[PDB]
Amino acid sequence: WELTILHTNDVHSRLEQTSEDSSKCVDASRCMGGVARLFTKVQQIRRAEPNVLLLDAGDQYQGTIWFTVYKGAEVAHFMNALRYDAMALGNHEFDNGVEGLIEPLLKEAKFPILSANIKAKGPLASQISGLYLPYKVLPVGDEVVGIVGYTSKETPFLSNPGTNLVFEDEITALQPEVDKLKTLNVNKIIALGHSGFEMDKLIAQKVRGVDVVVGGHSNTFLYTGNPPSKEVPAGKYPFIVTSDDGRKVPVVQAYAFGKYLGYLKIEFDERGNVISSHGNPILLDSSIPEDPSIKADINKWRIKLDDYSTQELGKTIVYLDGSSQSCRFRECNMGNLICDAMINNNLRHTDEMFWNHVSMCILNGGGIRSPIDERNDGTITWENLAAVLPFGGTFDLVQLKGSTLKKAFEHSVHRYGQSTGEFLQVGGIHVVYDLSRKPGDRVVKLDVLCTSCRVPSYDPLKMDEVYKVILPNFLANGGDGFQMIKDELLRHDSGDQDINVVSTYISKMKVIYPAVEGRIKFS
Amino acid sequence: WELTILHTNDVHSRLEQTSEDSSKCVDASRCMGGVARLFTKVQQIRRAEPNVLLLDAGDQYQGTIWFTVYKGAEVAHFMNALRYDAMALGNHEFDNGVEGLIEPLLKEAKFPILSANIKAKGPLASQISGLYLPYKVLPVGDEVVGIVGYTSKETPFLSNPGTNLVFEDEITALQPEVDKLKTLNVNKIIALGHSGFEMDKLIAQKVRGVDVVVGGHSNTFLYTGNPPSKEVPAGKYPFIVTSDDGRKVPVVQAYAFGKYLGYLKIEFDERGNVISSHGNPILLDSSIPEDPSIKADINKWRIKLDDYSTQELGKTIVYLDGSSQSCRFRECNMGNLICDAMINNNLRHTDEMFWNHVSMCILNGGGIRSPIDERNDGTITWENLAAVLPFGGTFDLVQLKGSTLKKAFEHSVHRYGQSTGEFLQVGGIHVVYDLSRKPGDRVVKLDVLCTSCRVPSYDPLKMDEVYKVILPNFLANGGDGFQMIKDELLRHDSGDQDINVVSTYISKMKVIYPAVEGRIKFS
Ligand SMILES: CCCCSc1nc2c(N)ncnc2n1[C@@H]1O[C@H](COP(=O)(O)O)[C@@H](O)[C@H]1O
Ligand SMILES: CCCCSc1nc2c(N)ncnc2n1[C@@H]1O[C@H](COP(=O)(O)O)[C@@H](O)[C@H]1O
Ligand SMILES: [Ca+2]
Ligand SMILES: [Ca+2]
Ligand SMILES: [Zn+2]
Ligand SMILES: [Zn+2]
Ligand SMILES: [Zn+2]
Ligand SMILES: [Zn+2]
Repeated sequence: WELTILHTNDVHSRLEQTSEDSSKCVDASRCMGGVARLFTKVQQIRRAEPNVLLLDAGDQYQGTIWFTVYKGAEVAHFMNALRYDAMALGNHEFDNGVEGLIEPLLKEAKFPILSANIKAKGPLASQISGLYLPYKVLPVGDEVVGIVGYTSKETPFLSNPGTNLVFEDEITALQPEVDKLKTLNVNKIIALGHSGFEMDKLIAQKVRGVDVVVGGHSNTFLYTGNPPSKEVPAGKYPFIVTSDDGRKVPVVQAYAFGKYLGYLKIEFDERGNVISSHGNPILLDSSIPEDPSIKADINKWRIKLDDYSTQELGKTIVYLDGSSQSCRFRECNMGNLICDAMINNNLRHTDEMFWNHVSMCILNGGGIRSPIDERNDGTITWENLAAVLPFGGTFDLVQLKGSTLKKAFEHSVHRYGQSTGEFLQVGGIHVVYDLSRKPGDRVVKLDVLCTSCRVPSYDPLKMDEVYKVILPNFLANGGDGFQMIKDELLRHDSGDQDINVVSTYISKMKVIYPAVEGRIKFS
Repeated sequence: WELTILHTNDVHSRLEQTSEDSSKCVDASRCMGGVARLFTKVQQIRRAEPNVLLLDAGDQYQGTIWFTVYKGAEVAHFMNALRYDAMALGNHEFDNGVEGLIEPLLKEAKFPILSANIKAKGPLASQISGLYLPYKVLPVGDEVVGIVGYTSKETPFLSNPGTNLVFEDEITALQPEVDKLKTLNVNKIIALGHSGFEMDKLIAQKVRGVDVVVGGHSNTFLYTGNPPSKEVPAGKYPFIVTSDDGRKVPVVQAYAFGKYLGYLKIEFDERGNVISSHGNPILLDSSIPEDPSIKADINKWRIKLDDYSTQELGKTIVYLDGSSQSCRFRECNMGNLICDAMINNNLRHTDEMFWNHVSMCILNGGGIRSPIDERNDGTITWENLAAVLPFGGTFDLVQLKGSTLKKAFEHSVHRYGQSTGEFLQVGGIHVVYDLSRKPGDRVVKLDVLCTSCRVPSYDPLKMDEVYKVILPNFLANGGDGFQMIKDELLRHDSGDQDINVVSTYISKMKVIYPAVEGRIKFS
């Protein structure tokens, strides 16, 4: 019995086709992804193959103005139009709190939404009961397939789920549900979830009875053969795990941003054992036409985005100096504003051990692409912010040793004076440079804002300590020559869209007035 | 023909009786003021004297939780109960914008509200037309008296009137209105207004046809004889100005906070010339009973204040360190929070020459009387803030030369180490002390945030420059040994209530996390 699994993950609000690097589409003949093109390919496959499941492994929420304006209603609408068969909850599905999940998505989706390791308490438990499920048994052809969901246990540190949800260890929560399905004579089991490739491999190894793992979160690209685009595979597709019980369990993921459709064919025997599997993600490039009806619907929904983009978000009473002559040479108030917004976006529910889990931010000055002039009655719109931050990136959370962060600050000024983009703007960090010293030895003081303290204050950076830092995805991936960040980081989770982080902060503050205050000094 | 003028000014929300120093009443047998006691005295005088006008010279708004909760409705209600005959607009009547004046007060008062030098434009001009007036002609006995109002031209820098009101020079606006009254055969003219004693004397000298000036704003105490309490007279009551035309024009004011009722008897001839005048403010002490009916009404209205005082204003995720061991010895995050709130409260509509008119704050650490613990789910209530700031003061705007501010910072540490209250918390100021130097020579660096700049940044304090600084009224009056501030300041305007400044900021921010960030350092 042959099953075709089509799967997406970490689509992150890329409803419209994108450029090759998942930023805004500019040259249509070279654009990729989007839901209209996905529809064409899914429909084609469903014409030809009898036993098809279309699955999403989470993180449809967050990533473009679509999510800012429609807040998940676009996810329900377009996933319903595609006829997804099931979705697992990702961390970003909690970005607008549990109510921002229930109302736009759980109540509107025409497919089951799954997570076995999220447990509710208090009145919420009654309010949400049955709106997401630990698993669903789905009819496929003349057979049935069980799908058991899971969501990163780190979600409370990455999103805004509130204090009435408990995120249990994935393997601990999954095993009893898989065991239950076995007792109900469901012998074909897919684990669909949102914890990252490393956890996916552990689930494949340790959760007895799982036949295939369909994952997400880590934006992992897997491929068998020559890759079709610029993404570099982390492993073959599928990635085969040898389980504790000796079975071969395929693990799949399909990058992010709707650029690829995962495609896995599995051959099962009559007892539900995987005999073999093979496939590859399908690049959704311009050789696949956008479905005209979906495209027309997208264009209709875009009108409200255009309208929103020119509305006042808030006001500034200061010039927002995002000039290169400032931001590539010294502390600039636009950089301070953006870092302050990054930290504010990452205020998460703490225990008593930390005032907040993260206090620190770095931002390459070359990422700041425009000033904003305060003389238009102080108004700031989304369009103004999109001129400052035009790359379509995210502000991500990483863990870095102090030694790595010192190397990054040396890199920031190693060729100072040439208006290069690597000069760092900061938050929660006070740095002093002495440019008369040799490159590599110019950082003479580096103090950081504590997190494990009830009163935030600055102390010297410690070379062995691990620090949480918010920074652009561009830097987390080693852009601007920051190879030490890519190579030495100890954890990396994708964050919110850059423009939206700043827009939310401005709207919360209403009137902003960022100063240059001595975060960066020169001896 | 004899007229008795009863007058109040700068009552500032002191609806309930107060202590001798106008803070919260503690020992009832020694408390003073309040509207119930005022009612008793006004009613008594009106039984005995045939020709009485009860006038208010502005600034009923702002000063206690009464204003925070009732937003001016309490002013209309209790002034109506007293049967005020007229009121001039003060600067604080604009604290909640023009709409916060129109709705609670202008539309509800049963007496004319006056200002001849405020001109409206745009749609506001039609919306407000006739709701305040330049003057009113009032029948008194068998005669008539004209009352012409005025309001500080500095109101745009002191309050929130918006950009559709123009505050004209007082003398320029008053003269044509007084001239008009003369043509209507109104020969007895009172100028009632809110610009300060110095401007009141200029109006008396220069506005031809004004017979008596009843003022406010400067909290000026005038008295003929031995003073009855602790206020020190600035001059006799009335203060006699010799006008340009040779007439003797009495000028009166009655301190602030409802502690005194001004009382002036004027003898007019048949042509409306003042033959003589005499009087004195009446101390509203415990020898005058509180009117039982007004007192019972006050007690009924107080219930909603009690309820409000325990409601959550916002949250903190950090411990708010208002301990003396911190705030009298080093930078403390409670001090930073309070100074940040002070600056935020003083954001006013600027021209293009300044991002804001004021950027700088000082706060004596001895004025910070409690920490606030973040472990009660982060909640902050008014009652918590009242423990931090229990003195009933205001955060005022002053102009100080840099040399004066340097002397103040030397005073801040002149006997450092004894846990004395004069140690300064700051905003918009970065100070470095070297305590090994002699007292008086311990300030080694003092940088301040610019105002006449589009991008706020820090520069050295200049000894000759004049700076605007927000600070407690206690310091503006020379408390804590800061005699240089009292003696050398170049301007002083009373600001908003201390607790309300902080409560408004917390409610705007929703979640606060003030840090210790290097505003104060020691070599
Ligand atoms: C191969 C792709 C590189 C594209 S560059 C670029 N991508 C991004 C991005 N995705 N997120 C943030 N900053 C970026 N920048 C910044 O742009 C500067 C160059 O700009 P310029 O030519 O004006 O000097 C660089 O030094 C960087 O700091
Ligand atoms: C004659 C009236 C003085 C009353 S004192 C006082 N009034 C106020 C006030 N009205 N606004 C602010 N701070 C005040 N303090 C501060 O209180 C400290 C003494 O407190 P302590 O006895 O705990 O050392 C002083 O060093 C001051 O900084
Ligand atoms: Ca099986
Ligand atoms: Ca006259
Ligand atoms: Zn994601
Ligand atoms: Zn994720
Ligand atoms: Zn006043
Ligand atoms: Zn005033």
